[PDB]
Amino acid sequence: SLSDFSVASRDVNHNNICAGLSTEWLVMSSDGDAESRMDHLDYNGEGQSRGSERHQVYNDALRAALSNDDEAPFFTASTAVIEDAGFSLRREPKTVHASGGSAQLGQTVAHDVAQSGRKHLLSLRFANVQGHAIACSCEGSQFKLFDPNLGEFQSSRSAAPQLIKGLIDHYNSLNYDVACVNEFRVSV
Repeated sequence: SLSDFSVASRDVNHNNICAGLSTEWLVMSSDGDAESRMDHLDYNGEGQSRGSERHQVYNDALRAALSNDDEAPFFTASTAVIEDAGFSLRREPKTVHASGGSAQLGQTVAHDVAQSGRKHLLSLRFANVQGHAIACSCEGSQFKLFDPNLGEFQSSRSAAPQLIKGLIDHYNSLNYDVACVNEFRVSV
């Protein structure tokens, strides 16, 4: 179950600033513990304001991309927010389609993100054209995943496929069909 992987439950996305919050989490994903990280990103925390500021960087880049008729405006915006945070894209953004069961999707994504040292900003493309950003960082055998709507989750690299499948099923159960997942592999 998804709750089995939960280490710090916290819905910190009431203000719809997911990309910004996810990037802020990436910046300090190794600081303190899961609980303190969620306290940082919570509404009365500095992280909520910093995340909002980062989300504005995302929005600014998106607005410019759309105005310039960019071929991939969302890829451009996501790249802008992670670069603003001091990261650089390590690979071309990868798109994993939901073709097949959620286990397959979870497995493919896990193979890409659950590798020691890798960090990612991920975008969930809800069939209803709506997007949602989350982030993850793999520290040795420890895989950490943060979803602004839910909080922080952790698993061994071995169980990452189960954790990701759980997240996908969570959204599908709420009628937010995850058509695909875009991966933004980053490094400092």
